[PDB]
Amino acid sequence: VAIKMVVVGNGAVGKSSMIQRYCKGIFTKDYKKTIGVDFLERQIQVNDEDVRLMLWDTAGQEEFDAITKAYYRGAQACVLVFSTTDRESFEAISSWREKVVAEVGDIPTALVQNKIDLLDDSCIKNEEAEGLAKRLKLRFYRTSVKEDLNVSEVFKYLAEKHLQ
Ligand SMILES: Nc1nc2c(ncn2[C@@H]2O[C@H](COP(=O)(O)OP(=O)(O)O)[C@@H](O)[C@H]2O)c(=O)[nH]1
Ligand SMILES: [Mg+2]
Repeated sequence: VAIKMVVVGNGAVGKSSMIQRYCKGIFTKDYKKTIGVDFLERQIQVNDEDVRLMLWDTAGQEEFDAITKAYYRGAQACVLVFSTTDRESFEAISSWREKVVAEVGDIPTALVQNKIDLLDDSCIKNEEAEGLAKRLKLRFYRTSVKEDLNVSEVFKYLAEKHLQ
């Protein structure tokens, strides 16, 4: 069981960091993270199935309005990411959802609030984040890529939803 997954959202929310954390077990201090290939990979056991997850990176092209059709094509699951400290990233989420739906239709999707380790400087109230999850009817995670909190859980959930 091989699965292509996309991770989308505004720039600097921590998308590349999330993929690096899940597939390599690392977190670096750089202001911007880079992946040198189309996707990183992790092989896991899910309900007696050997599953191979392939997580595709946007290559920073969201800041230049230039994400290609090839990025989205074939996707079987999706992570929508916004940042705790970035008001604009939260407001953009429903539009990112439409971009994916337009390309591949309905696929298992999770909503993610990253950088929860910086909660004292939060630009989004809990009720606001929950209100969005309810409206889009999506599983919602409070995540810290930095502290490795609720990263692995997201991809496991999505893998299980693909199989059932
Ligand atoms: N404090 C904190 N910083 C993070 C977290 N995740 C990513 N970052 C940082 O946010 C910046 C942007 O990360 P990046 O992966 O390049 O975001 P992307 O543009 O969405 O791919 C980098 O400096 C990361 O180290 C987190 O959970 N907490
Ligand atoms: Mg990136």
